[PDB]
Amino acid sequence: MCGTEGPNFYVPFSNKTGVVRSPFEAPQYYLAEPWQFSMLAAYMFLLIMLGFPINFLTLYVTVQHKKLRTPLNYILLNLAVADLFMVFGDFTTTLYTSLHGYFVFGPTGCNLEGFFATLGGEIALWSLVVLAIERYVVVCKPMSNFRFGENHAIMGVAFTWVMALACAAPPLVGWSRYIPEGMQCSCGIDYYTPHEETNNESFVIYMFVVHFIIPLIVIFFCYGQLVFTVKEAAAQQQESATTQKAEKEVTRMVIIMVIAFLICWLPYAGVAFYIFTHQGSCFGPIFMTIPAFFAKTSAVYNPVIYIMMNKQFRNCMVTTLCCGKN
Amino acid sequence: MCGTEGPNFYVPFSNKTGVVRSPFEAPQYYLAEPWQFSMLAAYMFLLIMLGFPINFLTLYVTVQHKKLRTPLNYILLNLAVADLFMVFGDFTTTLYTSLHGYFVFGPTGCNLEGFFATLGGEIALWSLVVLAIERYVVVCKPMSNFRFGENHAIMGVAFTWVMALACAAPPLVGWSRYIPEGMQCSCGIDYYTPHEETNNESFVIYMFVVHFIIPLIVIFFCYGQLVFTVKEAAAQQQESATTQKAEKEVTRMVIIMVIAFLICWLPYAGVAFYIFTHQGSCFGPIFMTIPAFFAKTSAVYNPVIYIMMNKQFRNCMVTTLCCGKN
Ligand SMILES: *[C@@H]1O[C@H](CO)[C@@H](O[C@@H]2O[C@H](CO)[C@@H](O[C@@H]3O[C@H](CO)[C@@H](O)[C@H](O[C@H]4O[C@H](CO)[C@@H](O)[C@H](O)[C@@H]4O)[C@@H]3O)[C@H](O)[C@H]2NC(C)=O)[C@H](O)[C@H]1NC(C)=O
Ligand SMILES: *[C@@H]1O[C@H](CO)[C@@H](O[C@@H]2O[C@H](CO)[C@@H](O[C@@H]3O[C@H](CO)[C@@H](O)[C@H](O[C@H]4O[C@H](CO)[C@@H](O)[C@H](O)[C@@H]4O)[C@@H]3O)[C@H](O)[C@H]2NC(C)=O)[C@H](O)[C@H]1NC(C)=O
Ligand SMILES: CCCCCCCCO[C@@H]1O[C@H](CO)[C@@H](O)[C@H](O)[C@H]1O
Ligand SMILES: CCCCCCCCO[C@@H]1O[C@H](CO)[C@@H](O)[C@H](O)[C@H]1O
Ligand SMILES: *C(=O)CCCCCCCCCCCCCCC
Ligand SMILES: *C(=O)CCCCCCCCCCCCCCC
Repeated sequence: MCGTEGPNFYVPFSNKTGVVRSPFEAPQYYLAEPWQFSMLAAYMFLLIMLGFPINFLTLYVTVQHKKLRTPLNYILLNLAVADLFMVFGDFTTTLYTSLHGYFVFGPTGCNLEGFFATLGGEIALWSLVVLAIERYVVVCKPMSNFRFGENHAIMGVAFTWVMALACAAPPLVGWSRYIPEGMQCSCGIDYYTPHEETNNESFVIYMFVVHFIIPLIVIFFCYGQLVFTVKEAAAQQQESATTQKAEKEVTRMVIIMVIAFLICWLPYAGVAFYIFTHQGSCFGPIFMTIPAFFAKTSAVYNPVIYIMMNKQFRNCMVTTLCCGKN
Repeated sequence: MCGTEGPNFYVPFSNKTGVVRSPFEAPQYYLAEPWQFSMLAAYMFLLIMLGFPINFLTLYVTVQHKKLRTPLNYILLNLAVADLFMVFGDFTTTLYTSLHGYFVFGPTGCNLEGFFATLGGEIALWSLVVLAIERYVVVCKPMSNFRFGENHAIMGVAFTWVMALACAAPPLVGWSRYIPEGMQCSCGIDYYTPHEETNNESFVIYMFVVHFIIPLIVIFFCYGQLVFTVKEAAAQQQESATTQKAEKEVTRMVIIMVIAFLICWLPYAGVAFYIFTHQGSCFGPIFMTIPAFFAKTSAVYNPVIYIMMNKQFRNCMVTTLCCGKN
C-alpha cells in the first residue's frame, strides 16, 4: 500500500513513519526536497513570464488590427483566453502554493483552482479541435454551397465551452473529484485513484474516450483530408510554383500541429491508461507531475504554433511591438 | 552600524540579535524569507531558459550560414559568447546557491564565480562599445581611404578581452575584491564597502570612469555621429524613398540601443554613486540585488536587440529553426 489517504486527498507517500500531513495543512517536504518545490515554482514562473505576454498580446493586437477579426480567427482568440485562464487560475496559484510546500487554499480552493485549471486547458483542447473542423469545412468544402461565417464561428466557440464544462463541471458535483496532485501544490481530476464514492473509474474512461480519443480522431481526420485536398490540387496545378509552395507549407504546418497535440496529451493519456490497467502499482509524486509538465507548457507553445507562426497575426504583432511602424 | 562583517564578506544585516552567519556557511533566511530565495532562483531559471537558447543559437546559426561570417559580425559573436559566460558562470551557479540560501562554494568559489560573472558582462559591455566604434568608422568614414577588414575585427574582439580583464582581474589580486552580494548567493565587485586594505574606493572611481563614463561617452558620440551622417545623406537624397526609410530605421534602432545601454548600466552606476557620496547610510540586501537584476537581464535583451532584430541573423535563424526551409 503505497500512499496515505484522507477525506479530500491522497498523498503519494507512506505514513508508516508517521510523518505524512494533509496537503491542505502542512508542507510536503517528505514528498520532495524543498529545492524541488522551488524548481516547480521556477517552472511556474517561466510559464507566466512567457505565457502571459504572448497570449495577452494576441488579444491586444486583435483590438488594434481590423484585418484580424474574421470568423475564422474567433476560435484562435478563444485559444488565447483559455491559455490565460491556465496562466492565472493555474500557473500563478501553483507558483504561490508551491512556495508554501502544500495547497494552502484548502479543499474549496482545490475545487476552484482545479475547476479553472481544468476549464482552461479543456477549452484550449476543444479549440484546437474546432479549428481543425472549420479548416476542414472551409478548405475541403465537404458540404456544397456552404460559406462559413460569423454565426458558425460563434457556435464553434460556444461548443468549446459546453465541451469544457462537460469535463470540468462533473468533479464539482460528484463524478470524479478534485484533489491535490503530484507534489500536492496543484489540484486536478482524480484519474489515478479508484474512489468508488464518486465513480472515478467510469469518469476516466469517459475522459479517455470523449476528451481524448474523439479529439485525436477528429484532428487526424480533418487535417488528414486537408493535406489530401491540398496535395491533390497541387498535382493538378504543377504549372503554378506558388501553389507548389502552399502545399509544402501546409503539410509541414499540419505535421507540427499534429505532433504538438500529441506531445501535449499523450503523456496524460499514456499515464492514465497505464495506471488504469496497472492498478496494483505505486506512482510517485514527481512522475505524476510529468504529464502535467507537458500539458501546461502548451499554454506557451500552442500560441507560438497557432498564432505567432500565422502570417497575419505576426505582422500585426511585429507592427505593434515596434510602436506602429515596420 | 548597519550590517555584520567578517574576513571575506559583509552581511547586510545587524548581528545585535546574534543570528547572523557567514554567507559561506549557513542560510541567510534572516536577510530574506525563503520564498524570496526561490524567486531569486525562479529569476535565474528564466534567464537560463531564455538566455541560453537565443545566445547559443546565434553561435550555431553562424556555423550554418556563410553569409553571416563577416568582420563586422565578429564582435556580435563575441557578445553572444560573453552572454554565455554570464549564463553559465553566473545564472546557473546562482540558481544553485540560491537554493541553499547562501554561497556554498566558499571564498575561492566566490573569487571564481565573481571573476567569470564579471568577465562575462564586461566583455559584453565593451562589445557594445567596440561595435559602435566600428559602425562609426565604417558608416561615418572619419578616416579617409580606410577599409575595415578581418584584422581590425580581431583587434576589436581582443580589445574587449583586455578591457574586461582590466576590470575583472584586479579584485583577484587586491584592488577591490569579490564578496557575496545582496542576498549573498552571488559574488561581485565590492563597490559598496570602504575596505581600505584593498583600496576599494580608488577602484570604484576607476570603474565609474573607465568602465562606465568612457563607454557611455563613446557610445553616444559614435552613434550620435551616425544618426547625423545618415540624416544628412537622406536630406541630400530625398528623391529616394528607400533612403528615407533607412534613415528612419537607423535612428529608431539607435534610440533602442542607447536606451538599452542605459537600462542596463544606469542602476549600477546610480547606486554605486549614491553609496559613494552617501557613505553613512544603510543599504538592504534586496535593494543591492536591483541594479544586478537589471544588468543580468541584458544577457537576454542584448542579443534580441543586437542579433534577432538584425535582418541577416534573423533570416538564417528562421531558416534553421524550420529545419532548412522558409
Ligand atoms: C500520518 O501519521 C501520523 C502518525 O500516525 C498521524 O498523526 C497523528 O494523528 C493523531 C490524530 O489522529 C494525533 O493524535 C493526537 O495526539 C495529540 C497528543 O500529542 C492529542 O492532541 C490528541 O488527543 C486527542 O485524541 C485522542 C484520540 O484520537 C484522544 O486519546 C485524546 O483524548 C484527545 O481526544 C491525539 O492523540 C497524533 O499526535 C499524530 N501523530 C503525529 C506523529 O503527528 C497523521 O494523521 C497521518 N497523516 C495522515 C495524512 O493521515
Ligand atoms: C553574529 O552573532 C553571533 C552571536 O554573537 C556569533 O555567533 C557566536 O560565535 C561564537 C564564536 O566566536 C560562538 O562561540 C562558541 O560557542 C560555543 C559554545 O556553544 C563553543 O564551541 C566555543 O568555545 C570556544 O571558544 C571560546 C572563546 O571564543 C572559548 O571560551 C572556549 O574555551 C572555546 O575555545 C565558542 O564559545 C558562539 O556560540 C556563537 N553564538 C551563536 C548564538 O551562534 C556570530 O559569529 C556572528 N556572526 C558573524 C557573521 O560574525
Ligand atoms: C511570489 C509570491 C510569493 C508568495 C508567498 C510565499 C510565502 C511562503 O511562506 C512561508 O511558508 C512556510 C511553509 O512552507 C511557512 O512556515 C512560513 O511561515 C511562510 O512564511
Ligand atoms: C536545480 C538544481 C538544484 C540543486 C540543489 C539544491 C539543494 C538544496 O539543498 C538543501 O539546502 C539546505 C539549506 O538551505 C540544507 O539544509 C539541505 O540539507 C540541503 O539538502
Ligand atoms: C522543422 O520543421 C522543425 C520545425 C518546427 C519547430 C516548431 C517549434 C514550435 C515551438 C513552440 C514553443 C515551444 C516551447 C514552449 C516552452 C515553454
Ligand atoms: C517602439 O519603438 C517600441 C520599440 C522597441 C522594443 C524593443 C524591445 C527589445 C526587447 C529585448 C528583450 C527584452 C526582455 C528581456 C527579458 C529577460
